[PDB]
Amino acid sequence: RSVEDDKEGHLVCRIGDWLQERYEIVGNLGEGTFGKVVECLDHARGKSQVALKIIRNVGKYREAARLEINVLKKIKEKDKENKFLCVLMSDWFNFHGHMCIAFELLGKNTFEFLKENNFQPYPLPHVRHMAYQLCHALRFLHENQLTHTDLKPENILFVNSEFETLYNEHKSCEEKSVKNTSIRVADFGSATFDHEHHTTIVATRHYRPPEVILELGWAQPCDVWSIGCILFEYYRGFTLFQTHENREHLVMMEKILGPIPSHMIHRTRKQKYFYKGGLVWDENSSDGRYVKENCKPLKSYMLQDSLEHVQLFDLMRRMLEFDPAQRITLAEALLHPFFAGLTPEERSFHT
Ligand SMILES: O=C1N=C(Nc2ccccc2)N=C1Cc1ccc2c(c1)OCO2
Repeated sequence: RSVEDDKEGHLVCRIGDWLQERYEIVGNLGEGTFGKVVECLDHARGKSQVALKIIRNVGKYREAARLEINVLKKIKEKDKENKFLCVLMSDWFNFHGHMCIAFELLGKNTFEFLKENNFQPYPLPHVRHMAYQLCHALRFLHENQLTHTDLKPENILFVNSEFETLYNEHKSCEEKSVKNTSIRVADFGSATFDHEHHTTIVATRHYRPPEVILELGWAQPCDVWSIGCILFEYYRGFTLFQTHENREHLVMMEKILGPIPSHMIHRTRKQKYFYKGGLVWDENSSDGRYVKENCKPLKSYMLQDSLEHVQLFDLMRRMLEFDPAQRITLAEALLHPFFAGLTPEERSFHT
């Protein structure tokens, strides 16, 4: 009957509340800028578990959620079998101006698992299987003229995030290892079809490619850049580009990956970042000092020198190509030698 929302537009709601007259809230799953996610029991479909994304009562976010519902439904029509690992939408509705999307309940997202593991990195076999799945899911989207644009660890969910705790003797610390590394891709609120208007700036800043910063236009290679940043973060446990400002971000890119190719510099209208073909920046700023203290060349972040590690870094570097026309495609990444080390079960998604 009566319903309340806060000045930020979120729905005020506690455990035990019902929505429509079928979803009963039984836990909190997290909250973004979009709204909240809550675990609900579906009293219309067997008292079964759904995750319920409750969107803020704000124009911008309602709109993004209508867009997301159109993507999700188009995806489930293109993939009736669920073979391409996108979260499965079971229902949607409008609850007093809050768009609500019901999803099949999954475990922790890959960021939260990492955070609860004190940011100890995923083991390489896990990184490999997660990479394979992301590549598979996104390659599917890509070939259906879709680009996600907001890939990041929080938008990647474990199907089941149950773990075992081992004791690591090198690190003199306990360590959690997820029992099943099957994942799903979430959050299509920013997903853009080839034929739709492309906003100048997309992606969360840390996962944002240089073509976006340099306003060179973007398309599917944007997601491949994001994936490379994500694999790094899974493998080291910290963010590759821990940045909050464009100039600083470009400096990190150069320091981690080498010079921005001169042809992208010629093409950009953001010439304020350059002078005589070189990036311009204040080395004495807190931003400058931070990047000089902390950003080193990609290869130096490698933890082990064995082949499987060498190959991950070859893959990552091909995903972090500056030029989006030369950046590896996901179709091509799926053929990369790094993936030879998957088990047959992993390769066939029987996990
Ligand atoms: O589309 C989304 N965007 C999400 N963002 C998010 C959700 C919780 C914390 C931080 C970010 N979550 C979903 C969907 C989702 C779908 C199934 C789930 C779930 C979340 O939590 C566990 O089950």
